[PDB]
Amino acid sequence: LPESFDAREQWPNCPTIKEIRDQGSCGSCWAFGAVEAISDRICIHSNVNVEVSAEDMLTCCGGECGDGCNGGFPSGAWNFWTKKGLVSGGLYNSHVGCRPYSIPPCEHHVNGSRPPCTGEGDTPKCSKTCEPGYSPSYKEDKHFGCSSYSVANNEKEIMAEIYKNGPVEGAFSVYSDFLLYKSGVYQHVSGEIMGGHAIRILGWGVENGTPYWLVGNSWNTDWGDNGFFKILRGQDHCGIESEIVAGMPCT
Ligand SMILES: *[C@]1(C(=O)N[C@H](C(=O)O)[C@@H](C)CC)O[C@@H]1C(=O)OCC
Repeated sequence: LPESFDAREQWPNCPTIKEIRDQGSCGSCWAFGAVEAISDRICIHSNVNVEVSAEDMLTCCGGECGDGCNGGFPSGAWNFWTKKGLVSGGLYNSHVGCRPYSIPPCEHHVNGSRPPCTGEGDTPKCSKTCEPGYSPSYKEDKHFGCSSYSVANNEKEIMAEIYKNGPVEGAFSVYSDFLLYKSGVYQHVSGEIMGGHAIRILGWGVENGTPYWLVGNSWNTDWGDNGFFKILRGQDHCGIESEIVAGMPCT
């Protein structure tokens, strides 16, 4: 395995890999980490480009994935992709795809032109229909995964998985000092626990002698490093290597 790897550079024909979304005022990170990596993998293993609907995952999976805007289970999300499939759907107000995200973007622990994010947000309804004007039908727009698995808490195995199959979904414990991240390799030193947070791991590298994971957050582009961040790799820091999940799309 190489010393560094950036899925964005390795798969130039898959622009979703470079995208950063906004989960809005809803605890749907579990769904976002999933549909983002799934979008990347559909492109990587089908060379078609599809903006997988965070809305479809968030609203229609149900108990198998947890509790919607109240938090969920990453592995459960990939299971939904293999069982019921996922339709397309872009950003809020984009009118792209079958079911675009219905929760407005907001400012995540930063100042900006958007309204500040609020912790309170309700899970939208599971509507098995597409926006007006879009074709095909909801049922016909479903993209299925043909496998859903969990990668071991093993740095090398995680790197190998990304290297061969593309970005994966992961999760780590968020402490308040992470909220103000701007650059460099994040290492937890202070702050109260904020809870678990699912994200998308798309690579790795070494900065100033510190090994790290290249991660895409779902708090828009004005948070962190253009929406991305780097976190210590190899020590299961904040549990970053303890909940890796992925899967492969059907042919
Ligand atoms: C992940 C989530 O969306 N968390 C919030 C966010 O704004 O990103 C806060 C609470 C984290 C600082 O409740 C979601 C989940 O499914 O967590 C378990 C992985």
